[PDB]
This record gives sequence, C-alpha cells and structure tokens, in this order.
Amino acid sequence: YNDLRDFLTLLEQQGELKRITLPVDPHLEITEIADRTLRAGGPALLFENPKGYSMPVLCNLFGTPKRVAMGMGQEDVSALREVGKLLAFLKEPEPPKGFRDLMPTKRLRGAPCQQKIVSGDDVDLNRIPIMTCWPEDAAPLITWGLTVTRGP
Amino acid sequence: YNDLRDFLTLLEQQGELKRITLPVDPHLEITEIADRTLRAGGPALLFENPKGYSMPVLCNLFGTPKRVAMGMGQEDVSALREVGKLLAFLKEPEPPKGFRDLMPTKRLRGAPCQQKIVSGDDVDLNRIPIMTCWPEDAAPLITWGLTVTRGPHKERQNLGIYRQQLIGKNKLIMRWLSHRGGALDYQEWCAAHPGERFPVSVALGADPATILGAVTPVPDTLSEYAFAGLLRGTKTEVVKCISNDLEVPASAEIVLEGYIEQGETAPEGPYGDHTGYYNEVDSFPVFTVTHITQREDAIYHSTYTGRPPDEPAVLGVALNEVFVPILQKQFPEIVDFYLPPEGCSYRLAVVTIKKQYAGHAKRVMMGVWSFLRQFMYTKFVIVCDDDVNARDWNDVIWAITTRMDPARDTVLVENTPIDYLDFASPVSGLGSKMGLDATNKWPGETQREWGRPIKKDPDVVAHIDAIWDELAIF
Amino acid sequence: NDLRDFLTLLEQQGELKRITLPVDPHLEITEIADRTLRAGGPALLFENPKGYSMPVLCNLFGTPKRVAMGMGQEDVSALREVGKLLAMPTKRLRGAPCQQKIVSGDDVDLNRIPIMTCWPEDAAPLITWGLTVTRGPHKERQNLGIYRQQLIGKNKLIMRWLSHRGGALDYQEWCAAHPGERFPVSVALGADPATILGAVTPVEYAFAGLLRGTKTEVVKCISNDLEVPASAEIVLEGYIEQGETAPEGPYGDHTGYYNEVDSFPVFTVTHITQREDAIYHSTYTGRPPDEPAVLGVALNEVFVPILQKQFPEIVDFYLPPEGCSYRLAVVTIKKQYAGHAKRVMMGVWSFLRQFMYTKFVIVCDDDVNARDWNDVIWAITTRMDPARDTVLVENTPIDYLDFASPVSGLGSKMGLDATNKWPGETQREWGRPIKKDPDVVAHIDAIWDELAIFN
Repeated sequence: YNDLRDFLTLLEQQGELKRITLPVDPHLEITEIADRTLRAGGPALLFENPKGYSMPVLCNLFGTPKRVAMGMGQEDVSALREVGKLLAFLKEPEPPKGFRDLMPTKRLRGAPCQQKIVSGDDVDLNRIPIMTCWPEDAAPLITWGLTVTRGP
Repeated sequence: YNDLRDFLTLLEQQGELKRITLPVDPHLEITEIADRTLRAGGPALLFENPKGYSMPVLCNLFGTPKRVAMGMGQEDVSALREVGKLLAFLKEPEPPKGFRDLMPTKRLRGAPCQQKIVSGDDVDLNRIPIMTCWPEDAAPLITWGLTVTRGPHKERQNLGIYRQQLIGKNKLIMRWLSHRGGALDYQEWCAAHPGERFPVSVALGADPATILGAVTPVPDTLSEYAFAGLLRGTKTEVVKCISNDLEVPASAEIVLEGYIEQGETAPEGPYGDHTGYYNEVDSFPVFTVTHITQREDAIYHSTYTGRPPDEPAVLGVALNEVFVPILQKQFPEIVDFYLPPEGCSYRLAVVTIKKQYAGHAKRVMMGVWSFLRQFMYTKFVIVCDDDVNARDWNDVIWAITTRMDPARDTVLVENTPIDYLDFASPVSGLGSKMGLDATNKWPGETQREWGRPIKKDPDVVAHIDAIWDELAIF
Repeated sequence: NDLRDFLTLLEQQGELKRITLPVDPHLEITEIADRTLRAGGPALLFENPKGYSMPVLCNLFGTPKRVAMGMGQEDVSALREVGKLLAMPTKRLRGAPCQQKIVSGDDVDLNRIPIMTCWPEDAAPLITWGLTVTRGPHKERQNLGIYRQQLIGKNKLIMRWLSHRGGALDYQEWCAAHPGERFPVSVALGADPATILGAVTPVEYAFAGLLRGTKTEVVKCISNDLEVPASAEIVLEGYIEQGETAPEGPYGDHTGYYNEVDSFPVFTVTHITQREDAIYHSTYTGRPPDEPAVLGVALNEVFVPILQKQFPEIVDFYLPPEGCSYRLAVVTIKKQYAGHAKRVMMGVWSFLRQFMYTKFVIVCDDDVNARDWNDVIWAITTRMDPARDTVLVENTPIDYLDFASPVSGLGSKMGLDATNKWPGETQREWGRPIKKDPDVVAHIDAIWDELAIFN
C-alpha cells in the first residue's frame, strides 16, 4: 500500500510470497528458479542468501495477473478495467475556452531511501546483487528501477 | 441566434441573404437558381413569390462555409475547431465509481410554431411549397426538417434528417436509411408495442443550432437539443407536441405531427442525391400527417442534393473542420485532414502528416478507415507530408506524381464495408478501399537518394503578402 | 509582329499588368508571378525592378489563352491542326533594332541585366528563356533549343546542355572538326512569341514561321555568323572555350526539387547587343504548375490528333501540369464494350514514345472534362472499385531521373478505369446521372440578370 515492504508483508500473508533462505547465485541461477516458478503460477520470490551479497534479491513480483492487479490497489484482474475507464477519462479533463463558461506530489524532507548513502570515491555497484540472466549475456544487468529524467 | 428569423435578419444585414420577389416555380426551378448561386459563393436565397404558393421558400442557407460557421455561433470557419475540441471532451464527462471519490431543455407552454394549426380532416400538404429537384424525380420531396422520434423505453429522443416523399394530401414517405436514429426507435417500438402506431414529428425551419446540432454527430452522453445549447450559448427552447409527447423546437417555422402505421410502406420513387445519380425505387415506411402546426407568416426551409458542390456538400466541408481536432488528438502527426466535395463529401480523403518514421503513412491510413464512423465508407485515402496543401489539387497531384511508386506505395484492401448505394462496388455493401501514400520515402522504404524539395522563403512569401493588395493585379 | 507588339495587344485585352512598385528580381518576382499564374493572372511587366534599370517580363505564357494569342490563333486547341500538319525560310534583315546598343570586351557586365533568382537555395541567378543559337561545323543549318544558363561571372554563363543531341551535338562535332578552336554561340532574349514558341516544339525556324504564316526575321550577329531573331530585346554573342567547364550549382526545376550539382560548358560573353529601352524576359521553374508546364500543355495538343488517328474513341487526352506535364494523363473516351478502357490504357503507355513514361493514366467517359478535377474525381469516386478497376503493371521503363521508382530507369505504372462499368464488368444496376432539362435552364438564363443575386 504505502511502500514495497508493505506490499510484501501483504503478499506473504496471502501465500503469494516465498523466502529462499537457501544459498542461491544471482548469476543466472535466480533466473532459473524464477523461470520455473513463473512457468507454474508461483509466488513472488525473495532470496535472502545470494551467493556473495548482503542484499536479498526480490523477483517475480508481478509473476501473476492476480499480483499485478493487487499491486494497483484492485486485488482483482477484472478491476483493471476500471483503470482503463479512468485512463480514458483522464485524457480530456477540461473543455476549450470557447465553451468553458458552463493529486499533488507530497514532497518530504527526509526519506528512508536516503538512510544509507555513499558517493563518488566509493560508489561500488558491485556491492549490489545485480543479476545475470542468460549464459551468453554480456554482464550483470539492472532490470527494474524507474529512471527519472527532466527536460531542459 | 434564438430562431431562424433572427438568423436571416443577421445574414441579410451582412449581405449573405437575397430576396427573389420575382415569380419562381418550386418545381425544379428553385434548384436551378440555387445551384448556380451555390456554384459561385452566393447568399442564402429567399423566394417570396413561389408560383402557386403563399409560403416563401428559403434555401441555400448553408451554401457557404462562412454561413455554416455563423449558424453555430462562431462566425468563423476556423472556430469550428473549437467545436471539435468540445465534442471530444463531451465523450468522457465523469470517471468510474472506483476513482470517483476525488444544459436542460427549457420547455415552454406556448410556442409560435403552434400559432396556426390544422389537423386530420384538413391537413393538405399540397399547401406547403414542397419543391421538386430534378426532372426525373418522383414527386415533391421535403428535404430539411428534423424528424423527432422516441424509443419504446428510452426517455431521450432523436433528431434525424430523412428526406420525405409526398405521396398524399397527408402521407409522406419516411426514408430511414440508417439502422440507427429514427429507424431504430421504430423497429424497437414495433417490438415493445406491436401493432400500435409509432409517433413521429418533423420540424421545419428550426434555429440554426438545433439544425446544425442534428447534423453534427454528438456522443450518446448528451442530448441533441443540449448540444445546440452550447453552440447557441443559451438552452434551446422546445415545446410539447399536440398528438404526442415528442418535443419540437418552439421557434420552428412549421411542424408536422403524425404517426407511422405499422406495416404501411411505399416505394420511394427515383431521386437524385449527393452522388449526382438517381436513386432506384425502394420501399420505405409511410408517415401519416395528422397535424400541421406553423407560425404566422411562416417560411418554408428547403434544400436539395445533386452532383456536388451541393448544399449538404458544403455543410460537410464545414463539418469536417470540426473532426480535424478530434482526429489530431488521436494522431498528433496529422497536420491537416480534408475531404473534397468532388469526392461526394466522403468518398475520398487527403491527409497530410509530419512523417516521423518509415511506414508511418500506413498508420494514418488504417486510422482514417477505423477511428471515426463517418469515414468508414471512404474508399480513397491519400497520405502526404506537411509541405503540401491538402486542399489544393495542384499540391496533391504533384505529391502523388513525384514522391510515389504506384505498385510500391499503394495499399489495396478488399471486402471492406461500403455504402449500400455505391453501385460502383462489386457487391452491395461490400467493396474495396485504396490507400496511396505519397509521403517522402525514407531509407528502408527506398534505396535511392530522395529529392530535396523546393521550399519557399518565409520572409518573401511574407513581404509580397503585404505588398500584394498594393499590386493591383486583379 | 514582335514581342513589343504582342505585349500591346495582350494589354489591349486586359491580359498584361504593369507593376510600378519596386520588386526585387531576387526571388521576389517569382513569388509574385507564381501566385499570379496559379490563380489565372495576366502576364506581368515589372517596370520597377529593385537594383536594376530595365523592366522584367514574366508569366506571359502562364495561361493557355495567352499561348493562343501568341500566334493570333486565339484558339488554344488550334495546335491540333499543326500536329496533323506533320506529314519556308527567314528574312535576314540588315541591321536589327536589337542592335541599337552594343558593348564588348570588359564592358560586358551581365550584372547590369535584371536576371532573376527563382528559389532561395538556387546556386545563382539563372536565364530561364533565351534562344540559344549554334551552327554545326558541317551543315549550314543552325539550331535553337532553350537551355538555362547559370550566371558565374561578369561575362560567363554555364551552358547546361541537357540531352546529347541538338545544340550540344554541335559543340561536340565542332571540337572534332576544329579541335582547340572556340565554338561560336549566341543567345537571344525577347524574340517574338511565334519565334520563342516554335523554339519549344519537336519537329526549327520554319515551324515558328508557319505559326504566324509569314517567315521569321533574323539578323547576322556582330561577332559571329549566327542569325538571331531581329525582334530580340537583347543578344548575348560570345563563345564556348573548348575544355572550359564550370560546375552548375543546384537549381530547382519543373519537378519542384533541387537538381544535384553537375559540370557544363561555360559561355563567354564578348558582346551584348540590345536595344534602347529593352526589357528583360524570363520565367521560373519550380513546383508545378509553372510557366513552362502550362505551356507544354498547349504544345501537347499537337499529339492529340495523332492519338485520335490510332484510337478514334479518344475524346480528349490531357496531361495536367501538376503531374509535371507528362507524368499523369487523363483520357476521356466513348466506351463501346467491356474492357475498352484497358486497351486505351496500354495504348497510352506504348503508342507514342513521348507518352510511354506516363506513370498514371486515368480513363473516363466523354461526359467528363479531363481538364476539370471536379469531374475526374467525381468519376473516380462514383464509378470505381479500387480492387478491380486498377491496373498495376510492374518493372517497366520510367524516367531515369525519377527518384520515386525503386530503381533508376525502372518502376511501375498505374491505370485507373473510372469509366461507367458495363454488364460484363459489373453485375449490378449502374446509376443514371442527374441531367437537367434545358427548358428550365434556358428560363432562368433569361431571368438570371433580373434576379440581382450578385448584382
């Protein structure tokens, strides 16, 4: 609801989340487990013992239409239709000037995403359990994470 | 503004109206005069001396895009775009229940359209100067006048433009071509109350807004009359009928009330329409007029259809100016969207976009044949870049001929839906469409060095643009 | 008689407007002439050209009625008899008016002439008209031909010889017979309508003659033997030094695109024999239609009678300017059987050679005005079905310079059968056109004035 953590506690309650405390390698091993998992329904996976990393790797979060729906505050694949109706309506909010005579972003000061910080000299990306997907892949590849940019 | 009369006094002041006090026959003579008139700009015509009738015949009202615009409280052909923006916005008024937590019709008691009344025993339609258009036409035919009907269960009512043949002193033919509008309310009433007569009313000479509202297509999320209100600025004043609950505009000039006797039909004799050819005889429902109500010194509004430029043809050009923005909102690449009258108002369209990638032309193509319902029957689409005037055949032909390879750049798709009356098709209601993009070809679309087009200097076109009037060339 | 005389009559008919306001021959005249032509508009005489003395004549052939008067025929469709004619010298005057003024040596200076620039990206000013005269080193018969010459010096123009036959052929042989010797050349600007017109027709000086009956008058050039028209407003007598070739920067042409760079012979001007109060005559070639296109339209009338001898059913053959006056054709005929339109189609793509490169052919019935898009589109949209009425022939020969074809010199053509379909072609009830009875037309005809509709 408010953040990812809350979404995972919700899913874990609904049996939609599984924790693999067993040692797993983020180098194409996580994909294999995730692949089989997704290929058979399967819950979101949370590997808390990645070989050589301290960060648990969370994947296959939206591996089911049910979970995708839930992630949108609907908890029902069908409800997605209501989201379509909304999208349509949002396109034309106000009328032209001729016949017109008839949800802000809450910015905080502090943020949990800035609890731990490192910069410049020491910003080793190698500390993050970035995973490799297939045997012929070039190198580890960040796959999620929304890139934010602004026009000039 | 409020009623037709006011619209004509306005036009007459602006030199857009002319009164032919000379004796003229509503039997194909008015058409001839109107035709020539419309074929050369010409004002709306008001014949106040029809041979054998007391009602002056008013025609060619929307014979110019200017006058069509004015009739919509805009007084500018360009302004029509604002009407398109409005139409788009009206479609989605309110959000779904899920995320929701974050212009009425002024009915009067009395009405000038009911100043004079006759019914049943004496409802001679022969008194009205209904005009005949072409020499081979079957008989006099009412051409304007919005037909009002109501469904057997829906409170909302529909306004329709159906031509009506004169088959009796009090019988007309109701030609409901479409499978919607009044035609739907009838086949529906027949179900809900089989055998019982279907109520119908036709209003002749209503305010330009109610007329144009009936013409322009509006979303089912709004009543025809309602739309007229936005256009006009004020709510439209309607009034209850006499033999039914239907509502007709109170300022209407003449109003015909009656019914349609289930099963009663009649062959709609040949008539020439927009295509410029005669329609072949066909059977249709017959409207029985039990009541004729009109104003004092009421004038008969009428028109005609034939080889374009047509009275309706120009209305369509003016009406297409409103779709442009509705079309652009969907395809921002579209610069201009035009449908030449010569192409029978809808049979051909020219689209000019800002090509941003190979194969783009095909998208706008499919777009035209699917987006809006008023362009599903057009069988010819030409796609061009923004350096060509979609409204100038010299520019379009140049494009077709210089930046196109027939076999390579033509898209033919078969067995698409087509107008039941388009005799030129292999089979009624089924035909093919042709798309021809004449857009500059990009690498991939071609392997040759494309030509560098001549582009006029903006400042020069701007200079002689000012000194132009000083240069008394014409 | 001559140019000066043709302008008189033309103005006598309200077909020639003098422009007193100062207009710049640098693409400003073009912008004006271009609007004038596209919308009817009479010939234009720019009397007050910016930065120049002599006035500028432009767009005199921007209307088929002017091209008609340019031979006293008054009949645009009178060239048809000329075509049928395809089955008389000059009068070499001694001392012509076009020699009332003469200059030479380093006194040439072409910058003094108001030669115009047509488009904002054009290499330099260009001489669109001009009757280029050349005498081969063999026969005593000189050639004409119109070639555009780019200004590249106080007395240097680029002689852009298009094909390899005609004026260009001379220079070639000449270099062979007389290797290393300067090749005489001259260019007349302002010859009478009959002369210039005849200059642009496939058959040279004789043709112009027949166009006016009486033979044309010529005059020996002051620097060479070439005989230019006596009625000329100004003559450029010079030579083309062997081996001297300058690059002709990009110029917009009749197709409405810029032509890539290319090298051509350079005309060295040694003399400029003009006349007192002489005017400059030129045109412009840009996105069609343009002065030259609407002119070829009239010239293309000499082929109509040749096409009719072979295809009697053809009622009218037209090649609108918008199609580069050769790429698209519209033929109206008196159909006599199913599939008739196809026979005509291929007839267009094969009979005459000058027509075998028409990319688009539209066949219609005689009740259509091939020269009226309101009638053609009507026919196309009301009597066609894209699917079966379109003929697409592939891998055929086409303009080597037409970059729209997939390959140079090879591409496809499209035929449009917009004729009324008959029992074999359609299997349904064709429509009967709305025809008006003359009695009612006649009536309002006699009443039209009374009805002060527009008065």
